[PDB]
Amino acid sequence: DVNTLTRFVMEEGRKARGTGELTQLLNSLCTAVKAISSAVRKAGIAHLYGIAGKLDVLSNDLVMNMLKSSFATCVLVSEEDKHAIIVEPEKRGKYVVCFDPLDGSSNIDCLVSVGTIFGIYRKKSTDEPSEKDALQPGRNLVAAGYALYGSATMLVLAMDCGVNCFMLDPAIGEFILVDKDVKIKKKGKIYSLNEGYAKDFDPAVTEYIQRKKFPPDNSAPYGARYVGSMVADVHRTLVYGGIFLYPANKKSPNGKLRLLYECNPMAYVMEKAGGMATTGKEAVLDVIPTDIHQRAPVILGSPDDVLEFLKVYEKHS
Amino acid sequence: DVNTLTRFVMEEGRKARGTGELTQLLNSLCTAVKAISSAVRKAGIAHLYGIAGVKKLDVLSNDLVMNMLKSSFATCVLVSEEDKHAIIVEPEKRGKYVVCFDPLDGSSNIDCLVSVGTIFGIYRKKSTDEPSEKDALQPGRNLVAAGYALYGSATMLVLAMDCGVNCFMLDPAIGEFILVDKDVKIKKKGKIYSLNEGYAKDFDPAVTEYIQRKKFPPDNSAPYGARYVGSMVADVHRTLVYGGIFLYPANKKSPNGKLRLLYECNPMAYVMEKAGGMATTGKEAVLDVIPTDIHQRAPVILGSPDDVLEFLKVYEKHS
Amino acid sequence: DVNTLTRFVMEEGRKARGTGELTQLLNSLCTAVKAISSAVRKAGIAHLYGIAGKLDVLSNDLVMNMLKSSFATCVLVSEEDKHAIIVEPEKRGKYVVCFDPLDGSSNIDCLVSVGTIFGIYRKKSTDEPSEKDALQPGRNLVAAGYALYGSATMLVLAMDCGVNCFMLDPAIGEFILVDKDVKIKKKGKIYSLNEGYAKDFDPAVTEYIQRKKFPPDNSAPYGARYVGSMVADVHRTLVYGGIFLYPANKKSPNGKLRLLYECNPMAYVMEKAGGMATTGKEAVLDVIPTDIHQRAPVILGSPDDVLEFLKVYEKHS
Amino acid sequence: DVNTLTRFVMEEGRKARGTGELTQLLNSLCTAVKAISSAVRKAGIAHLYGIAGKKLDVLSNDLVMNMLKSSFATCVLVSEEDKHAIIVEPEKRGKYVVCFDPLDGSSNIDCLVSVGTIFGIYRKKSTDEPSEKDALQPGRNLVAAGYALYGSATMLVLAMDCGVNCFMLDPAIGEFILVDKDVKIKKKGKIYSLNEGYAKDFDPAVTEYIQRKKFPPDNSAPYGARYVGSMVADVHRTLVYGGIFLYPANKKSPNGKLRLLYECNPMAYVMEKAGGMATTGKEAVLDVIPTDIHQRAPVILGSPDDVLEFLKVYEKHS
Ligand SMILES: O=C(Nc1ncc(Br)s1)NS(=O)(=O)c1ccc(-c2ccon2)s1
Ligand SMILES: O=C(Nc1ncc(Br)s1)NS(=O)(=O)c1ccc(-c2ccon2)s1
Ligand SMILES: O=C(Nc1ncc(Br)s1)NS(=O)(=O)c1ccc(-c2ccon2)s1
Ligand SMILES: O=C(Nc1ncc(Br)s1)NS(=O)(=O)c1ccc(-c2ccon2)s1
Repeated sequence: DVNTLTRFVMEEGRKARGTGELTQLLNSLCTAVKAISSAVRKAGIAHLYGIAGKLDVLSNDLVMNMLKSSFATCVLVSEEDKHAIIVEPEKRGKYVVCFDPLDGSSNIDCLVSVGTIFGIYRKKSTDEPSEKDALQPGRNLVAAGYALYGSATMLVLAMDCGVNCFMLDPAIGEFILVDKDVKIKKKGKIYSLNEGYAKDFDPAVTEYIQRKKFPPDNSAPYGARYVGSMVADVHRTLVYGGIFLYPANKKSPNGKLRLLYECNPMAYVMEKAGGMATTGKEAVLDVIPTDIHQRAPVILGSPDDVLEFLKVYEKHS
Repeated sequence: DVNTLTRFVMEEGRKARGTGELTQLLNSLCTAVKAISSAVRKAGIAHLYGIAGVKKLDVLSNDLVMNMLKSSFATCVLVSEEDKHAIIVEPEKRGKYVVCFDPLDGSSNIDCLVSVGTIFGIYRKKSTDEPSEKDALQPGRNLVAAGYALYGSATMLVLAMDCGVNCFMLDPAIGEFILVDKDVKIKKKGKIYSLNEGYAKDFDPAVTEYIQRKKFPPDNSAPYGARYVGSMVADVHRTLVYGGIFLYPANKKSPNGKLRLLYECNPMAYVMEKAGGMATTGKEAVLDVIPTDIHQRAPVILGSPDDVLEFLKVYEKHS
Repeated sequence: DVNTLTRFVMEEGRKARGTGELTQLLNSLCTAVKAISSAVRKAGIAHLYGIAGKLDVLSNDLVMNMLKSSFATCVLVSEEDKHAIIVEPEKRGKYVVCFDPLDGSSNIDCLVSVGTIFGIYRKKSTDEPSEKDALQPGRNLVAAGYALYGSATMLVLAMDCGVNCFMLDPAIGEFILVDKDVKIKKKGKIYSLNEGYAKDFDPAVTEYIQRKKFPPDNSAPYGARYVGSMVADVHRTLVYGGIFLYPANKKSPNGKLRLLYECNPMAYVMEKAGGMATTGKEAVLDVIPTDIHQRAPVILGSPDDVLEFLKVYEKHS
Repeated sequence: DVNTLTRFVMEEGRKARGTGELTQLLNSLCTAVKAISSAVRKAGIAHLYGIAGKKLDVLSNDLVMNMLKSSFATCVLVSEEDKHAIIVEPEKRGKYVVCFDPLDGSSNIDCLVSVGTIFGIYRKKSTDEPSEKDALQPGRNLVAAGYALYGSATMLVLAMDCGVNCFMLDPAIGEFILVDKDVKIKKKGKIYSLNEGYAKDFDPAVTEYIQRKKFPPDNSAPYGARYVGSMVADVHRTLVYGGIFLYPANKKSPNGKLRLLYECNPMAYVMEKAGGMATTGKEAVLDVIPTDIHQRAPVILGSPDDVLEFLKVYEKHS
């Protein structure tokens, strides 16, 4: 039987006897995602070029405005905004959302895949909402996932019930459930990182990559793929298995990717799908943040691959 | 003044006072590309999943391109990645052009929603013989027009002709390709290199050395960034827009490369050269290779001219 | 604040503290409506005409399948089906839906406006579900309305809270709330019926229409509009006021339109908008049906107009 | 074999060995129609209602005006929306004159009634500097005419010397697909279409003609009645199903109500190319010689047997 994102979430929500607030939040976010997809695919671009005589900004505005008007949120953290946005009292609900509204858009000029990343926390205190309510470890996530605007648009949603993938059908503007309760391959054959920084790699990363090209057990060398857009590389990792790395380098000693709205949501999806996500020293989801924009190293993907990296890492202490 | 692909092509065609056959071919191709784009973006996928109670995209894309080109009355020989032999257009529909195309390049990994694309190269039939597979065995130098549609974050058609390279964005709201970048030229030198480094164990020594220079520059310059989507159209388009170098080179296990000369390497080589870039096998310009088999493979290193020249110096150093 | 059909319904649902089942039904119906709209606008018709080398049945299948899979329905009555459809046990919910999946489609060759009409009842007995569960007077309606596939696609939804109109934005597949709590004009200036059959008119219809064209006082004659598609004519009546008639005559003593999925839903929309809908003898919503396909006369619209018709009607009684 | 509007027109153009200018005009017009369709169907209306925190008839006029200007195929443009003829600037001037109604019927678009775009295309006949007078040609001089109907689906009906062809807009690919070729209207229909609200003002010929449709003297079946009130919708039904459409003069409209240049003439041309008829009562619509670009005309059009029967009634009343 066919299923849609809205109906699936309503069915899980009624099952759990929740109040509906998370459903209202996720439905609003889905509306924003469909609007981002439409603009990213350049619907209406003829009007900008004069037929009748910004994208990261628009995407941020869509997510902010839909989440605010959902009555489900109180604190909103975005890659685009220096400080947390505090929802005004009349529109406040109980959830905190950290999101990247158009990840990868710095290279959208070459039509690279881009995406929207989000993580949802429940506000724990009766204190007035503030930026500090977003300073939770990824372990506290109630839901996370991403929309990938690739060759097609897909929303990947991870909750306690598992990871589910929904294809946007542009003919009807509906997210169709196409992959249920997805689990990542135990071990893959693709590794994904920017080898342009080889001169800056930690010795553990250098050794691990060497194992991928010259395997010690005489297995076949891994293929390499690096789109340079996190959502595209991570989604490929989920679908085909393998490993994605953005480790520390000379320009980024704490990594480059952002803990709150890049690393934690992807770590949560990976773990809910039976994969792993590590900084090298600990699970991404266990890092306790002190800055809503702080960076974190991330190595994620199939469990055997991440475990193999951790073995190399531990060898170098 | 706003411009669309159709209007751009009709105006160039009236300027050149051609008969309209190439315009008819290109318009038919654009219609196929719009239909491929619609399917790649999964319009109607709800019906496959039972909303009311089927082909793979690469098969459907081949059918779309084949049928629109046959019915254009502009073509006589059609070479597709999908078909072992050239398709000969039936007599009542024959025009003067030969088209080699890859209808959905990169589709092997479309399960992960990677960018995919359509690549095409257009020749004029040279012989007065009955049309045959031999009419497709022309060097890339003979191309009349070539380019690609990239189904990425948006859909773009890049079209190269004698007048240069022009980029048209598909507006899905109205099904028109809007001219957005005119007479584009590639950067003289870039800062990105693009190849599958997972197979480093098999690299030719010149490739190994060149990549080492990009990561560990001898002149204290900044190391290049690396990008490899693994879908030729996505990687080549990034090379065009940002500059830099793309490599799918020969090695000991693959002395002729992996990519296909007629409908992958030649069209991209032609786009690159019309944009002021370069495209080499290592031994010669891709566009100068004279094919003997419509599916033969060719190595390709292409992109910003300084980057390709630097690669060629390393290649020559290793003989 | 922007509002969508889904958000509007969930909000009314949490206000009313319902279980969510009616929201699940309405979300499912909206998905079917978007899919009908897409097919009605001929998305994909190029494939039927050979680019790569029924509509009423499809519309019925979309509504049937989306409602069955909603888990909110137990008995489904459609203009397209001779008998009531009984939902299989594992998918049964508490609601009964009567619908016309593509009203007006008999003339769709000329691209006339078409529409989907629906009325939703609560199943009243604990008996095994059967056709009798749909034999409720329109007074028992929980929700009713229609989708108009006209120059744009609009969903008009009537419930206890009133009548609200939602415009389908095809770029994102969301029904946008554009007219809230709408009320019909007290008196209009348009009459709508097929005057070609004047020779069969009941004498009261003949006189009433004659008064619209040749007013006895010095008022302006009414304009005439008759699309011949019920959803188009009723929606114009709602928007501009006036009167719509498909009355009884000697050859058709029960009228021609169908009570369960044409007359009752429109009568309910009209009454919730402050309009009226009569058979001539009684309110449409008070007719107790004995046949799921039974016909009913209907005269509906602005109350002053319907009351004036009833004055002429009794005069010939 | 599948066929599209662009491909059909290029093929007819190469057959006739024209210069391509009319094709350039028609392709530009079709681009405008697709953009009007997108806006009429309310794509993007969520942004207008604040999802991120022109009137349709004005936008439609701007789309057609701008695409026709930039086509280099036109010199004088007459629109329902513009008091005076628009003169194309010298560097963009081509040889054709276009009269159009960019969004016919939009006064009631509040009720989502079908709306449409109507157009008629002339060759500029005079060598004078382009002016409003270049649009004052009788409909007989039309080179091409037709309409887009934004109804349950979007359809473009194009009439030329080769006949009338109907193209369905496939929104999935933004392409007009040829679905009805060389269309001909039924010799006689069973539907009449007019606003009977003006019955008190009808001239005796119309009153009698309508009486014949309801109470046939030969005891045949009465005609059904349909009146959307949007000309493109009513005329297209007449083309597809046959029958007759009337908008005669009345007291509010003593010279008729519909506009000669960009409503009556294009529809009259489509009807005649489809084997139908279009009369003012006194003469063929296409034979009226206009003096004012916004002048009105009575019109009775449709199946030839139906219009001929009307004209017989008209003659009887002198
Ligand atoms: O939505 C509701 N209740 C409702 N009542 C009526 C309607 Br209709 S939906 N509750 S909820 O908290 O928002 C929620 C949504 C999803 C949840 C989930 C997913 C996996 O595990 N739990 S929990
Ligand atoms: O299209 C025509 N003639 C026409 N007549 C009327 C119309 Br309308 S189009 N000829 S052509 O050969 O097909 C051609 C198309 C594009 C060309 C080109 C691009 C760059 O440099 N030359 S040449
Ligand atoms: O939807 C719910 N409950 C929910 N809880 C959480 C979420 Br999220 S939805 N209940 S309901 O019965 O389906 C219903 C829907 C609309 C209703 C209505 C409209 C006007 O007057 N009443 S009543
Ligand atoms: O388009 C051309 N020539 C071309 N050459 C190459 C290309 Br490609 S198009 N000429 S034309 O005048 O514009 C014209 C268009 C349609 C016409 C017609 C329809 C019915 O009867 N005549 S005549």
